[PDB]
Amino acid sequence: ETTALVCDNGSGLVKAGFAGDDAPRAVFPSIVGRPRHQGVMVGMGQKDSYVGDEAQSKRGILTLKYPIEHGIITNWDDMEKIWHHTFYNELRVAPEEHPTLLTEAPLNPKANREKMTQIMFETFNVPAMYVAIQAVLSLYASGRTTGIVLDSGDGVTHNVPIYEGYALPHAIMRLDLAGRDLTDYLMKILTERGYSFVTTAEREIVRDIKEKLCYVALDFENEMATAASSSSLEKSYELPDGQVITIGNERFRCPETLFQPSFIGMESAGIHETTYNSIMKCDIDIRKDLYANNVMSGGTTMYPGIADRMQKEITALAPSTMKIKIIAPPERKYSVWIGGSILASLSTFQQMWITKQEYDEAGPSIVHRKCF
Amino acid sequence: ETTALVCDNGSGLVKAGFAGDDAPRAVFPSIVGRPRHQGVMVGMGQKDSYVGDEAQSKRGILTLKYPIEHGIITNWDDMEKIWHHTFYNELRVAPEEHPTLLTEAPLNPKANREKMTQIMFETFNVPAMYVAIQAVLSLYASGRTTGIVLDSGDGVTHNVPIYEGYALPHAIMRLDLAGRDLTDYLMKILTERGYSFVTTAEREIVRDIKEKLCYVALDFENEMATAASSSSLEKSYELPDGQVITIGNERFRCPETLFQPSFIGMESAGIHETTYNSIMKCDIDIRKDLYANNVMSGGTTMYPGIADRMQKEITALAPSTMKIKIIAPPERKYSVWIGGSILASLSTFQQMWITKQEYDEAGPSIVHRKCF
Amino acid sequence: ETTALVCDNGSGLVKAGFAGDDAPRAVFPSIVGRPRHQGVMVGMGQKDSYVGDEAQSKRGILTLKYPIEHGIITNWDDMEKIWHHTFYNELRVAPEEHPTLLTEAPLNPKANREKMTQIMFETFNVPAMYVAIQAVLSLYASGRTTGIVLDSGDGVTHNVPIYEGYALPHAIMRLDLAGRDLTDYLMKILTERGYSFVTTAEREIVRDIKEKLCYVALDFENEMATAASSSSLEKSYELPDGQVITIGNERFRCPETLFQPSFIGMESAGIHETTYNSIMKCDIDIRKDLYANNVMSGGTTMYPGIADRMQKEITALAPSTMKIKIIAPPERKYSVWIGGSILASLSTFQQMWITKQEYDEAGPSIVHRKCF
Ligand SMILES: Nc1ncnc2c1ncn2[C@@H]1O[C@H](COP(=O)(O)OP(=O)(O)O)[C@@H](O)[C@H]1O
Ligand SMILES: Nc1ncnc2c1ncn2[C@@H]1O[C@H](COP(=O)(O)OP(=O)(O)O)[C@@H](O)[C@H]1O
Ligand SMILES: Nc1ncnc2c1ncn2[C@@H]1O[C@H](COP(=O)(O)OP(=O)(O)O)[C@@H](O)[C@H]1O
Ligand SMILES: [Mg+2]
Ligand SMILES: [Mg+2]
Ligand SMILES: [Mg+2]
Repeated sequence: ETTALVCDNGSGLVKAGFAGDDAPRAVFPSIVGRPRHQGVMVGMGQKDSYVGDEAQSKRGILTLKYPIEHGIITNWDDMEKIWHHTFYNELRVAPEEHPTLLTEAPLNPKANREKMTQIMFETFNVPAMYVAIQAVLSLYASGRTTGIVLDSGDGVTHNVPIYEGYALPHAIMRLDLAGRDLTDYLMKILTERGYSFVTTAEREIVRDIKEKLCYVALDFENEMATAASSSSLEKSYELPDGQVITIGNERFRCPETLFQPSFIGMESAGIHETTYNSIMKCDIDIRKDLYANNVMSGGTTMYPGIADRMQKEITALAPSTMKIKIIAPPERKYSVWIGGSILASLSTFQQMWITKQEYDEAGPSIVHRKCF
Repeated sequence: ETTALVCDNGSGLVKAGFAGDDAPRAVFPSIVGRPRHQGVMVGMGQKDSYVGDEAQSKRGILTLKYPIEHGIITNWDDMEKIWHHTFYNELRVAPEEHPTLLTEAPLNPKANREKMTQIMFETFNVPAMYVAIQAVLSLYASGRTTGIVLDSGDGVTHNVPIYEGYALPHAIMRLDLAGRDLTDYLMKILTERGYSFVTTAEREIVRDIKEKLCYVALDFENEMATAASSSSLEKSYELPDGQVITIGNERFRCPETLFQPSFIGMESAGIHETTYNSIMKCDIDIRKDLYANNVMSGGTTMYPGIADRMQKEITALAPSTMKIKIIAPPERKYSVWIGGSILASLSTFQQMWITKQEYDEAGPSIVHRKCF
Repeated sequence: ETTALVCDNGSGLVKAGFAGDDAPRAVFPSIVGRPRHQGVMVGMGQKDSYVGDEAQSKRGILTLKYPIEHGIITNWDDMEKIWHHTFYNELRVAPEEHPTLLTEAPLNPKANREKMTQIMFETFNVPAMYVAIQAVLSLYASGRTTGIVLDSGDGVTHNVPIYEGYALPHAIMRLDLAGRDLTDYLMKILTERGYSFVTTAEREIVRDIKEKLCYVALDFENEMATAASSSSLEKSYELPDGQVITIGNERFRCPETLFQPSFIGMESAGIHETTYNSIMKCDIDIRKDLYANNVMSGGTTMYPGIADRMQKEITALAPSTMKIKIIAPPERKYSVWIGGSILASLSTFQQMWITKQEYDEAGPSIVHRKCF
C-alpha cells in the first residue's frame, strides 16, 4: 500500500497521521463537549456537540467528557465522533481507501479491541486494520529490539519487557495511574493554597498548570524541606480571566504520586518499583540488557527531572555491580505514534493487517488471533 | 480541669458550649452587621457593630455580613468579633482558663486553620486548642466508628467515608453548595411569583421562608406535575409588616438544587451522586458497610423528605443486591457540636490538644501535624 | 506427656491443633495486615497489626502481607506474630508446656529450618519440637507406607516417592507453582473480561472466585471449544459491594496452569509430567506400586476434575500395561495436619523429638541431624 493511517487513539489526547511521516499530522484532545446552558441566539452555528480543539476552544459553555477512561473506551457513541473527526476533519481522508494502524494498552478488556475492530470495518469501512500494543511501538521509535518500556499516558502507566524482539507477557505490568490522576490530584492539593478548580472546564486549566509548572524532585524529603525555607521553588501561573495563582511544593508533590501512589490513596508499587518488579519477573540472563535499555514513553514521562529520578530509583533497587540507563528521548511524547508509523510502513508488516475480506468471514473475534 | 469549650463556628450559624454538655449553650447567626443609615438620636446606646442575635434583631437598619463564605473565613476582623461575642457575651467565660475545640470542613485552605490557631493563642490566649473535621465529629454524636457522613451546613456540603475508625481522604468530597446557595436560589425564584427580596436583611426573611415551608419532593417531575394542577401544595408565609406571600412549586424546587446543582448553573453531581461516588472511591470490602451507615448531618439536611429522597436515589445507583440505610437523627442540626462535645470530653483525647507551650515553639504551622 | 501440638504453618493458610485430634482445632489465613489509611476516631481499639481472621475481616483498610512465600518464611518479625497468634489467641495454650510438631516443604533453604527451630526454643521456650516434610505427613493420613505424594498448597507443589517407608530423595521434585500463582493468574485473566483486581485485599476476593468457581477440564482444547459456543460453562459471583462478575473459560483456564506452567510464563513440566518424572527417577521395581498409589494432598489439589485429569494424564505417560490409581481423600485439604497428628501421637515417635537440652548443647544446627 502507498499510505496507511496510524491512529494512536490515546486517553486524553489523540495522535494521528500517515505511516512513513516522522510526526503526527494531527494531535488534539480526546474530548467530546456538549452545551450546558440555554441557547438564546438564533441565526448561528448552534451545534449539539464539539470534539477535539473545538470543544477546548468553547469550553466555558461546555461539559467536557473523555470517552476513554484508563485506556478503555467507556462511551462508543462519542468515540465514533473522535474517529469521525480524526478522519474527516483534519486528516480529511476517505477511510474506505486507507488501512489503519490502531493502538491499545496491554491487559485491556477483550471487548474493547473487538468493538474497536467492528467499528473500523462496519462504520468506517477501512480496507484493513491492526491493533498494536503501545509499548511495542515505543521500541520501534527508539530503534531497539530489546528494552523495558515504561509508557505513561493520560490513563495508564504500563511496563513491557522485550528481549531480542520477543515480549515476556508474564512480566507485563499495568498501573491505572497516569496524567488524569495527576491532574485530579493537583486539583485536590491546589485547594489547600485556596484555589478551587471544580468543573470539567477547570480540569483543563489544571492540566495546563501541571504541564507548564510541575517537575519530579530528585529527593522528595529534601525538596519538601527546601520549599519550607520558602519562595525559591515557587512559580506563578496566570489563569483565563487574568488572575494569578502562585504554586510551591504542590509543583513537585503532584508528580511524586507516580513514585508514591498512596498520595491518591491507591495501594501499589511506584513506577520505579513497577519497572524493577517487571525486570525481576524476566528470565535472569535478559535482566542486564533490560536495565541498560530502560525506555520511557508518553506524556506523563515529560516532567523535568523524571529520568534522573528514575535512574536514581532503579539504581537503588538493582545490584550495584551493573549499569542502569534511562532512554527518555526528547520526542517521547509521540514515540508510540512514531513507532506505529514505522511498523505500518515496513514491507514485512504488509502481511499482518486484518483485511475486510478476513474480518467478514471471522467476525470481530479475528483481532485476538491476528494481534499481540 | 472540669471543662473544655467546643465551638462549631460554621457558616451562617455558630454553635458554642462546654465539653460534656448535651447540646450547645449558645446558638446564634454567624453574622456581623453595621448601620447603613444616618444616626440622628443623640443620648442613646448608638453602636458601630452588632453581632449574632443583636444583628438579626436590629437588621432593618443594618447591612449584614457573614464573615465565613463556603466554610472559609473571609473577614478576620469580624470573625474576631464573633469569637469575642461567643466567649464573653453568652458563654460568658474567660478563654484564658478553657481549652477550646474548634471545627473545620475538609479540603479547606491551610491558611484558614493557621490564622484561626494564631487568633486562638495570640488574641484569646487559650491554654490549648484543636481543630476537628465537621464530618468526623458527626460520627461521635451518632455513636458509629464506620459510615459515610454527608454533612451539609450553610456554606459547604461534604462527604467523609470512615471505616473501623480510619478515614479514606482520597474518597472525601467537598461541594460548595449548601444552605446559603439554596437561600439565594429561593430569593431568585420568588421573583418569578412577583416578590422582590434583595437586601441582606431580606435574605434572612427568605432564609426563614426556606426553613418554614421548603421540603424535598420524593419524585421531582411528579411533584411538578402535581403542583401544575395547583393549590393543593401551596402554603402562605406572613412577612414582617404583615404582608402574606403564597408559595407553590418553588417550595420543593428550592431543595432540589441539592440533587440538581445545574439549577444554580454549577456543573457538579447532586448530593446523591456525590455520596455514591465517594462510596465507590473507597475500597470494595468497606462499601457494603458504608451504604448501611450513611449518616446525615447539618441544617441543610433538615428538610422534610430528604432522607427518603436520598435513600431512593442511592438505592437506584447502588447494585440492587444490598441494603442502603440512611441515618438522619432528629438532633442532626447539632450533631457536629454534639460530636465535638463527646471528643473534647474523652480521657484518651487529652494528649491531642495543641498546648500554648507547644504552639509558641513551632508557630501556627503546628496545626498541620496535630490535626486531621 | 498428654498432648503435643501440631502446626502446619503453610503458605497463606495455617492449620494448628493437638496430636490425636481428628482435624485442625484452628485454621486461619497465614496473613499479617497493617493499616494503610489514617486513623481519625480517637478513643477506640485502634491497633497496629491484625493477623489471620482479624486481618481477613478488616481487610478493606489494611495492606495484607504473607510472611511465607513459596514455602520460605521471608518475614520473621511477622511469622513470630502468626506463631504467637496460633498459640495464645486460638489454641490458647502455654507454648512452654506442649512439644510442637512443625512442618516444611522438601528442598527448602537450611536457614529456614534453623531459624524456625531457634524461634521455637527461645521465643516460645517449647519443651521439644520436630520439623516433618509435608508429603511424608500426607502418607500417615492415608494409612500407606508406599506411595508418591503430590502435595500442592498455596506456595509450593512437590512430589515425594516413598516405598516400604523409605523415601527416595534423589527423585523428589519441587515446583514453585501452587495456589498463589493460580490466584495471581486469575487476577491477570479476569482483567480481559474487564474486572480489575489489584490491591492485596482484592487478591482475597479473586482467591474466593478461584475456590468457588474454578475447576480442571478433562480435555482443555475441547473445553475451550465448548466455552466458545458460550453461556453453558459461565457462572456468576457476587463481590463485596453487591456487584456481580460473570466468569467463563477463565473458570477452567486458571487451574490448567498446573498442567501448562507456560501460561504464567515459567518453563517447567506440568504436575502430571512432574509426577511421571518423579516415578521414572525411582528404581524400576518400585514403579508398579507408585503408579497404583498416587496421593493428592494440600488445597490446590481440591479443584473438581483434577484427580480425573491427573489419572488421564499419568495414564498417557505411563505404559498401558499397568494400573494408574490416584487416591484423593475428601479431607486432603488437611491430610498434612491429620498425618502430623498421627506422627506426633505414635509411641515410637516420642524419642525422635529435638529436646530443649539437645538444642541448647548443639545450637539450631541440631535440626539437620535429627529431622529429614
Ligand atoms: N510537558 C508535560 N509535562 C507534564 N505532563 C504532560 C506534558 N505534556 C503532556 N503531558 C500529559 O500527558 C498526558 C497524555 O499524554 P499522551 O502521552 O498523549 O497520553 P495518551 O497516549 O493517553 O493520549 C496528558 O494528561 C498531559 O497532561
Ligand atoms: N428546618 C430547616 N429547614 C431547612 N433549612 C434549615 C433548617 N434549619 C436550619 N436550616 C439551614 O441550615 C443552614 C445552616 O445550618 P448549620 O448546620 O448550622 O450550618 P453551619 O454548620 O454552616 O452553620 C442555614 O442556612 C439554615 O437556613
Ligand atoms: N475448593 C478449593 N478449590 C481450589 N482451591 C482451593 C480450595 N480450597 C483451598 N484452595 C486453595 O488452597 C490453597 C492453600 O491450601 P493449603 O493446602 O492449606 O496450602 P498451605 O499448606 O500452603 O496453607 C489456597 O491458595 C486456596 O486458594
Ligand atoms: Mg498513550
Ligand atoms: Mg456545619
Ligand atoms: Mg501445605
